[PDB]
Amino acid sequence: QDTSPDTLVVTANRFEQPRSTVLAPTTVVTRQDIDRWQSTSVNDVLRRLPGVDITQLSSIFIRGTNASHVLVLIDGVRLNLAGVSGSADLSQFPIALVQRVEYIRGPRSAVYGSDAIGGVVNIITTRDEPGTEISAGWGSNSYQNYDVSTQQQLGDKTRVTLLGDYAHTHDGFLSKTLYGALEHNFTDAWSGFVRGYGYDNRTNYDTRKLYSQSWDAGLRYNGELIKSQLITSYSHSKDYNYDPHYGRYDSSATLDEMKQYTVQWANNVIVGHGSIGAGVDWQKQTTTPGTGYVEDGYDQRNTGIYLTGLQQVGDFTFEGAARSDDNSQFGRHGTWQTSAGWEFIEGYRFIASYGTSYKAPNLGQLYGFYGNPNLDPEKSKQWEGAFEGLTAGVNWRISGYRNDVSDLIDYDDHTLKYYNEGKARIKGVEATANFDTGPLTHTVSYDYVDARNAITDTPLLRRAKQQVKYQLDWQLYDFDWGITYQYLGTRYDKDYSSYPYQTVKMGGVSLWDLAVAYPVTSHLTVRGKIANLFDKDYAGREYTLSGSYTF
Repeated sequence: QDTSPDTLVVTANRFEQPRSTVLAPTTVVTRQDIDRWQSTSVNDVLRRLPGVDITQLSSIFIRGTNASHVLVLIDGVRLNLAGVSGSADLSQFPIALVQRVEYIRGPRSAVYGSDAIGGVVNIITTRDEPGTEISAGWGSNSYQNYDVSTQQQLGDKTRVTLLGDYAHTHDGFLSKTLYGALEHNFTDAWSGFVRGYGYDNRTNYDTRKLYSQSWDAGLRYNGELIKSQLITSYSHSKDYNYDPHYGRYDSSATLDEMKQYTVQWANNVIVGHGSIGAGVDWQKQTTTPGTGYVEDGYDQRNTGIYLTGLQQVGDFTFEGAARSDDNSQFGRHGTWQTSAGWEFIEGYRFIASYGTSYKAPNLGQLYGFYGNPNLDPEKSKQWEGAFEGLTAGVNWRISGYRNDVSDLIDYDDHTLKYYNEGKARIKGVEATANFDTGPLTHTVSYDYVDARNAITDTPLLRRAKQQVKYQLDWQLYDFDWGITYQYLGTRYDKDYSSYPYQTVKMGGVSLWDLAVAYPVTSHLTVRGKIANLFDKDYAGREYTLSGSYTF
């Protein structure tokens, strides 16, 4: 992954800044990473990153809360995950479109609003890579993938990107995506873009057909000091779930049509040794069940306004954000965060962070099959302290955090319902490092996640307490190898066979993957992967084989 302190991210305050000036822990994944890892799903990308505990249908915890506490953006715009299945729908999003992922841990409601409690994951779909690639893959369980994309300059000012992708995984999960983007520089300072994409996913679990489209248009001003962006988005999905013996109209079939509209205006200016920024946005999500008549459905709206600042004063860096949100269902809620870094000697820094964040129950949690119209907003207070250094070629960081959540919402697989866990306290350690030894590059992370009910002190269920992630990359005789190791430690779950239901500890699981790639020609790269090398049943050993031809 991209581990340079100099790499630019946009996800911390919406505008470009070096990762080294973001005081919260950041991970950047590039399309190169994705391509080398040969990931076939967004989960395969996420599973690799600090704090993320994914077991595959998938149970995901990030820093001790379920994935709904991490806000997912596509190109800076909230991905509608307010459907019946909540954040589980992240797995419907096509890997073909992830060109980069910026992942910043820790609260960021003070910039983005509801849901950014554990972190923010921004799946960026655009990349500067002109030309044409044809890709395809085959693998275990009749896996088939075919992909064409091209990115062409249509004059000095205009760039069009087009992509189509067919993916079929066992009839299992079929997923067809199209994507087009227009990027235009009216002048050197003014730019605009229009991007549209969609996918039709068919899943046999009990048949699901999801048709989704998302359109975004934006204007950007990039001045010497002042930067502004105005973005409007619209996303629409129709989601059919039915028994194929009876079809989509059967009385027990469901159709949920969802829409999300966003208008967002963000500004930033370079001032002193840093920047300040502010922005306002309005967002609305709607859902309508079987009928198509919006009177039959529900909607939630939100208007927020936020302030951000970054300043370097001598060896100190101060960073803050504050936001106030007006939610049509939950009213007004403010959040704020601040961090201070002290580079006490060059290359080494201590960082202390504090922030509040919240999550307002969304349409699915309130009115969907699994929900409850009486859910309260979840509110979080987080403290984190970090030590990072560069030592003898080793880029490292370790932090401790604590997250006190009021009215944390967990989901109970047994009752099939969200429920309010009450007050939860998560205490955690994150360590990361990367370093090279000769031809080997090592990317390592460790997490300890101690999530408890703060009142009774009882561990929260289904969370791995430890996560070890190790990636090993090297190139030898033009073969590029990547070994991935993951350990997800011991978890607690309920044994429902006998009443009273006992809490039982589940074992940790180790999984290994081996990937290799060879540039057959300067245009043709051939890739293979063995996932779950040791065939661990705990979803066993799977192979994949693919090629790309760049024009």
